[PDB]
Amino acid sequence: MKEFYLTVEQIGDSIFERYIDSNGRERTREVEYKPSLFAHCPESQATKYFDIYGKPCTRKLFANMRDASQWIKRMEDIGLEALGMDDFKLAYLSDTYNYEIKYDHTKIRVANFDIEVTSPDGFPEPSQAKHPIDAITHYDSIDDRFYVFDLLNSPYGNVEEWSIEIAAKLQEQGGDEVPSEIIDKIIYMPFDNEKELLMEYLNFWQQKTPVILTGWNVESFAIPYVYNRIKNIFGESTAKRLSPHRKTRVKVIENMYGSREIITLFGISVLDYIDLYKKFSFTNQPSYSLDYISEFELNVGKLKYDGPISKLRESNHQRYISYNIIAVYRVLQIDAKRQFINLSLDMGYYAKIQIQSVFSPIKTWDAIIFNSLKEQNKVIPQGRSHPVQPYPGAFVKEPIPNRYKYVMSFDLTSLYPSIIRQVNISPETIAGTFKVAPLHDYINAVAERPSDVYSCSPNGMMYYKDRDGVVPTEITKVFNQRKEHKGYMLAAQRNGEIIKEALHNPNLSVDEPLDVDYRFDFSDEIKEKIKKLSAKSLNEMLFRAQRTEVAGMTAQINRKALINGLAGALGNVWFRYYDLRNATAITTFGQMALQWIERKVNEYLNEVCGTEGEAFVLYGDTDSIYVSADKIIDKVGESKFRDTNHWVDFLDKFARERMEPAIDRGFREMCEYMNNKQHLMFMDREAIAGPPLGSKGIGGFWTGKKRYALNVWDMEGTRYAEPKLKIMGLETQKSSTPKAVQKALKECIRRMLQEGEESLQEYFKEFEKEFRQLNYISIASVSSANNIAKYDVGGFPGPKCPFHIRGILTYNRAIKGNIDAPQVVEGEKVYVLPLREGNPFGDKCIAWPSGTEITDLIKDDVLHWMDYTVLLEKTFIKPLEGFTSAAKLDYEKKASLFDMFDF
DNA sequence: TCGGTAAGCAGTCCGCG
DNA sequence: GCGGACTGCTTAC
Ligand SMILES: Nc1ncnc2c1ncn2[C@H]1C[C@H](O)[C@@H](COP(=O)(O)OP(=O)(O)OP(=O)(O)O)O1
Ligand SMILES: [Ca+2]
Ligand SMILES: [Ca+2]
Ligand SMILES: [Ca+2]
Ligand SMILES: [Ca+2]
Repeated sequence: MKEFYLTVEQIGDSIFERYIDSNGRERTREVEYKPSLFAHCPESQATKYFDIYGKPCTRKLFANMRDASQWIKRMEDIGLEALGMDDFKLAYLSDTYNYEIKYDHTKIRVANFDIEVTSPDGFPEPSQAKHPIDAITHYDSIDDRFYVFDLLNSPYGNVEEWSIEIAAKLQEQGGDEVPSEIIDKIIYMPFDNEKELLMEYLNFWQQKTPVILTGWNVESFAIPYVYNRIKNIFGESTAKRLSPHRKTRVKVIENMYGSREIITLFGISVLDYIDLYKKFSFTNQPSYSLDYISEFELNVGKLKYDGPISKLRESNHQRYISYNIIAVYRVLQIDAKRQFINLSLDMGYYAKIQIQSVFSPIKTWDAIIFNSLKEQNKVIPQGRSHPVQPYPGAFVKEPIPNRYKYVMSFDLTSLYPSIIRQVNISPETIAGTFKVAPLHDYINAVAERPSDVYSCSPNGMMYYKDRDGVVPTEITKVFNQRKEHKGYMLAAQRNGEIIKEALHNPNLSVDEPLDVDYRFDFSDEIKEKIKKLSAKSLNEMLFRAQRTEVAGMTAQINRKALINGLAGALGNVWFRYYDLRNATAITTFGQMALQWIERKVNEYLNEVCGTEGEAFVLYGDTDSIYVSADKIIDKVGESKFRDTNHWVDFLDKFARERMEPAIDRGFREMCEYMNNKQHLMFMDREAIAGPPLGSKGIGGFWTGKKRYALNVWDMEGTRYAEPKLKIMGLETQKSSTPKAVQKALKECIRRMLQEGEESLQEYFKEFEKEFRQLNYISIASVSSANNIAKYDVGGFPGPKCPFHIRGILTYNRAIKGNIDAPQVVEGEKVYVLPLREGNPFGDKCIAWPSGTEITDLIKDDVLHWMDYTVLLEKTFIKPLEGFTSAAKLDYEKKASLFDMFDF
C-alpha cells in the first residue's frame, strides 16, 4: 500500500511524524528537516523557480528550520520579500507525500473517551484537578472495544464492582439498558486505588496511542482534567506521557470567575466532537449537552438518574458506570449518522494538513494552493500585514410585505465559486482595471462594455481569459466533489418520498428490505417491488434512505462551505492571498447578476403573459429570485386544474421548458457583456409554492428581508408526498425562541398557508387557553451568555446590562451558599424566564444553564413567580402579530356589526 | 505563531409639559 | 408608555 501520515509536529529543528508504512504498520520518525525558502533574483540568473507573477526566484536551502525562520526576520528588516511556505510542517508533508494521498481509515487509531469525577464542592475544575478520576471509558476504533477503568475505592465512597449483567437489563427491570450491540465489546477493569487506575491507563495509552482523539467536550474537560490530575499525583513528566513525543503546551485563558486551560498534546490530533458538530452540522442548538444532542440526532431518551451527579457514584455506582459507557457510545452513534470524522479525514488528507486544521478554512486553502503551485515549480508569496477594512457584500431586495399565493423560486448554483470560475479571479490572473460606471448602468445594460480583451467584474477589475488561475483551478476540483455528493443526497431524498408514498398502502406480508443503493434514483423495477412491500420493510428502507441522505448532506454542505470559505478568505487579512480587489470582484458581480436576471425575468414574463410593466419578481437575496406565479395560473385559469399536483406539474413544466431557457439566454448575454472566460451562471428552479387547490390557504407570505414562509410541494425536483413548510428567518427558526412556542408558531403558519384565517383563529384560541399548562422549560427563551463579568456590579446589573445577563446575575444571587447548584458558564447558553413584580429574587427575570432543570432549591419559586403574561406576549403574540399583519389576516376575530346578533 | 457581508428583532437608555 | 439611537444576538445568504 502507499504510505500516508497520521500526525506531524514541528519541535525546534525537528519534524516528528507518525505515519503508516508500505506494510500498513504504524511507525514514528524524527526528521531534521531542511526547509527551503525563496528570494527574488535578477533575470540574468537561470532558475527553475518562479513566483506566481512569473518573476524569477533563487532557492535558499537551510541547514535547519530555525535558520530559515531567522532569515525571514533579516529579510523583513532589510525590506525584501521572503517567499515560500513558512509553516514548515506543510512543506514537510508536501515533500514526503508528493502524490494524491490514499488513506486507509482502518489503520488509523480513533479514540473516543470520557471520564467521571465525583465532586462534593461544585464543578471539578480541570486546572485544579483536586478530585479523584473515578471512571474512564475509552473506545478504540482498531480494537472495536470499550475499555472501562472503574475506581472502586475513593475518599468519596467505597463501591462494589459494576455488573455487566444488570447493565444489559431493561431499565424497567432495574437495569441500565446498555445497548446489546456493545455488551460483548466491553472490557471491564476495576481498581482498588486511583494511582493504579491512572498508571494502567497511561500504559494502555502507550500501547494504543490515539491518532484522532475525540469525545464530547474532551478539549475543555476530559483532556485537561486527566493531564492535570496525573500531573498533581505523579508529576508533570508523567503527565507528558499522554504525548507520544512527550511534549505538551498549556494554554491558560483565565477570565474571570475561574482559570480554565487547554492542553496541546503534540503528536495527537484532537477533534472534540462538540467542535466538529458545531462546524459541520449546520444547526444552532439551544443546548449542547450530550443528552440534548443525542435526543435531537438519534431520538434516544435522556439518561435518567435520581439525585445530583455528585451523589450518583455513592448511591448508584452501577448506573454511574453504565452511563459513562453509554455516553461514549452515543458520540459514536452520532458519528455513524453524521460522518464528521470521515469528513475530517477526507479533507485533511486532500489538503495535506494536520487533521485538526480542518477547523481552519485559511490553513486548508493555504495548503491546497501551496501544493498546487509547488507542482508547477511556482513559489508562493510571503504573507503580509493588512488593516481590517469593511467591504460590500450581496444585494437583497426589499419585498412588499404581503401574502403571496403562488410562488416559484430560482437560485444560482454555487454562486461565489461559479463567479470565481466564470470571471477567472485569482491573485495571478489580474490583467488590470477599467473605469467603472454606476452598478445600475451594468444591470440595465447601458454602461460601456468594460473590455473586449479581458474578463471583467463590475467592480472595475479585469482578468486574463487565456490562462489558468490557481484559485479557479482548485476551487473547481472541490466544487466537482460537492456536486457529486449533492447528487447522491437528492437521489436519496427522492427515493425517500417514493417510500413515503408506498407507506400509504403497505402489504400484509413477511418480506425483507430491498438490497439497493439509495444514492441513485430507484429503477422502475425497484419501484414495482416497493409497492408490494410490508410496512416493516418499507420503514426500514426509509430509515436507510434517510441515513444515505444525511451522509450525502454532510459530504456536500461542508464542501460547499469550504469553497464559499475561499471566496470569503480573499477578504480575511490573515489569508496569504487577501485582496479586496478579488473579494469585491466576486460580491459586486453577484449584485449585478441578481439584479440583471430580475430585469430579464420581469421582461420575459410580461412578454409571454401579453402585458407590460408588471412586477413578477417579488423578492431576491444574493443569488435567488422569488417569482409570483399568480398571473401564470390565472392566464390558464385555476378551474382548469384537476388537483394540486396538476398545477404543480404545470408550473414545474413552465419553469423548466420556458423560464429556464430565458434565464439561460439572459445570463449568456451578461457573460458576453463582461467578456467572461466561461458561462457558469446556472439558475435552476428551486421551490414551487402555493395553497392546496380548493382551500382557503394563503400559500405564502413575506414580512420583510430574510423573513418569509412558503407552502412547498416541490423542492429542487423532489416532489413531496406531503407539502413542506419552507420558513426562513421567522421565530420558528431561531434557537432563542421557546421550544413550545416554535411549535405553536409553526402550526399557526401551517394553518395560514394551507387552511386560512378561520383555522388560524381556532388554533390561536386553543393555545392561549392552554399556554399556562406548558412545562416551564418548553416556554423558556434561550440566549448565549457573553461577557457576564462586564455587567456584574456586586452581584447586581451594571449600566446597559442585557436582559439575559440580568437573569444570570439574579440566578447567581439565588444560589449563593448552594454547593450543588450548577454555575452558568461564560459563552454558553441559558434558559431565560421573566418574573412578576414583587418576586423574592428581587429582579424582573432569571436565567440558568440551558438543557437543564433549574436547581430544586429555587425551582418552586421560579414556577410560582414566572410571568406567563409577559412570556406569551413577547415570544408568541408579538411575532404572530408580525406574521398576520404582513399577511393581512387576523389571529383573533375582530369586532363587527355582526356582534349584535346571536350566532 | 494562532487566522465573508446583509439584515432583522429584543432590549437599554433617553426624550418627553 | 412609545420612537430613536445604540448594543447584542442570531439568521440568511
Ligand atoms: N456559510 C457561508 N459562508 C460564506 N459565504 C456564504 C455562506 N452561505 C452563503 N454564502 C454566499 C456564497 C454563496 O455562493 C452565496 C449564495 O448562497 P447559497 O445559495 O446558500 O449557496 P451556493 O449558491 O454557494 O450553493 P447552492 O448551489 O447550494 O445554491 O452566498
Ligand atoms: Ca458524565
Ligand atoms: Ca445558490
Ligand atoms: Ca403496497
Ligand atoms: Ca440562494
